Amino acid sequence: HHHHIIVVALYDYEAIHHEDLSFQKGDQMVVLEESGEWWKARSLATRKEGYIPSNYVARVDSLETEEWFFKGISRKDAERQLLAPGNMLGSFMIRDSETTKGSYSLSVRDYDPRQGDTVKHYKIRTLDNGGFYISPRSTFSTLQELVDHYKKGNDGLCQKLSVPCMSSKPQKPWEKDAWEIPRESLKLEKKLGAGQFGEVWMATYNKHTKVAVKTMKPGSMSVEAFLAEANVMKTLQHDKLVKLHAVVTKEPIYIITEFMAKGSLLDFLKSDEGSKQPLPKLIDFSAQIAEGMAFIEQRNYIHRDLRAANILVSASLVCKIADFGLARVIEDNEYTAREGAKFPIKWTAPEAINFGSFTIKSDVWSFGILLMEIVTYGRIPYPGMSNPEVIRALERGYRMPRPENCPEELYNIMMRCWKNRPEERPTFEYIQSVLDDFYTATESQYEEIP
Ligand SMILES: CN1CCN([C@H]2CC[C@@H](n3cc(-c4ccc(Oc5ccccc5)cc4)c4c(N)ncnc43)CC2)CC1
Repeated sequence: HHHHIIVVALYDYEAIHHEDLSFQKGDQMVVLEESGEWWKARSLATRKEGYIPSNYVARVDSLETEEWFFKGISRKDAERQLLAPGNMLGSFMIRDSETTKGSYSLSVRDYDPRQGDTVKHYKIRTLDNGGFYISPRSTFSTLQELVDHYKKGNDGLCQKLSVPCMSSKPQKPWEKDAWEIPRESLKLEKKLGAGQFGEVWMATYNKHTKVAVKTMKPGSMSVEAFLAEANVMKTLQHDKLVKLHAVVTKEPIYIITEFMAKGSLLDFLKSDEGSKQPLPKLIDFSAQIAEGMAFIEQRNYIHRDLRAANILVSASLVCKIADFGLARVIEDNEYTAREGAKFPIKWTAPEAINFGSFTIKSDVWSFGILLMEIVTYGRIPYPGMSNPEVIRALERGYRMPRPENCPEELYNIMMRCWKNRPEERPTFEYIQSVLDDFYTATESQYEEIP
C-alpha cells in the first residue's frame, strides 16, 4: 500500500528535466511512487521531492550498494563485462544465481595459456541460520567477509580476487511521458546515412541528450499504422534490441533511438577495427543477436529484415538489433516502388520470396545468412552468384559452402537455419543455447572447488 522503501544514490544525478530531483552519491531518499525507469522520491536530507532515475539508486539494506554486486545480470553478460578491456586477472563480481534462487554466484576473471582469458563461476551457498560459503571449511557471516578472505588468498579459487569488475554510470532514462514528441525538440546535427525509404541522423533532444533519428520519406508509412506498430516495438525491452525512445507522428515520420557509436555491424566488420576481431568475439556477436531474436520469438514478434546492416554496435562492442518490425509498416505504393525492392533476396527465405510468408522461421533463415556474414567479415552472401542464380540454386538444394575460419558447429547451425521447410528450422531458443555455450563442453557449469 504505502511506500516505505529507503534508497541511497549509487551515482550522482543532475536534473535536466522539470520534475526531476538532483542528488549526489550517498544521498538517501524515500520512494513515494514507482513510475517505471523514473521514481518519485523525497530527499531525507533537504525534503525536496521529484523524480529520480530508478537505476541510479538501491535499497539501503541491499547488496546492490556494494561495488562488487551486479544486480540483474545474466551469467553471460557477467562473463562479457568481466572479459571487457580494463579488467585484470582476479577481477570479480557477485551476482544473483540464475540456477539456485536466493543463492549467489561469484564470477572471477582467470587466464590459462591453453584456455586464454576465461571467467570461472563459483556457487555461494546460503546457511539456514545465516551466513554464506563456497567451501564448507570456509564459512562467512557476510559476503564482504567472503570477498576480503578470497582477496587475501585464492583458498581453492582459480585466482586471488583482485578488484571489482569495472562499471560505468548507466544510461539516463528518457523523459517521463515523452513518446510522441514535437519535431522542434530535435536538432539534426549530422546525417549518418541515406537509404531507400529514409535517412538516419545524429541529433540532440532538447539540448540535453544525443540520439539517432531515422527520418522516413513522405509516402513511406501511414501515421496510424506506424504508431500502432511503434506502440508494440516500445514494449520489446531487451538489452540486445536498440532502445526506441520516441517518435514524431507526423510525415515525415521520425523514429528516435539511442545512439550507437560504432554504426552498423556490417560497416564495423568491414572496418580496420572490426577486421581484427578474433573468431570468439564474432561468435559472441552472434550469440548477442541470437539472444535478442530469442526475445522477439518469445514475444510472438517478427523482425522481417534480419541482416548485418540492421545490427548496430555500441562503443562497448555490444550488438543491438534494429529495424525490428519496420518492414511491415513500410507501405507498398507509388512512392516506395521507385526505391526498389524492400527485401534483400540473398537474406530472404524462399517461402517469403515466393508467397510473402514472413514468420519467425523466415527470420531463422535470415539469421543463418547473418552468421555467414559475421564469420566472413561482411562479405556478400553467395559470392560469385547473382540474385537470380541464388533463387534457382536454392531450389536445387544448393547451400553456401563452409568458409575458412568457420567452426563446423557454427556451419551446422547455418545449415539447420537454411532448411527449405520452415517447420524443420530451429527455434531461436535453441540457437541461443548452442551459441551461448559454444566453447563450454567443459560442463560442470560452475567450479567444483573442495
Ligand atoms: C555505408 N554505411 C554508411 C552508414 N550507414 C549507417 C547509417 C545509419 C546507422 N544507424 C542507424 C541507426 C538506426 C536508428 C533508428 C532506427 O529505427 C528503428 C529502430 C528499432 C526498431 C524500428 C526502427 C534504426 C537504426 C543508428 C543508431 N541508433 N545509432 C547509430 N547509428 C545508426 C547505421 C549504418 C550504413 C552504411
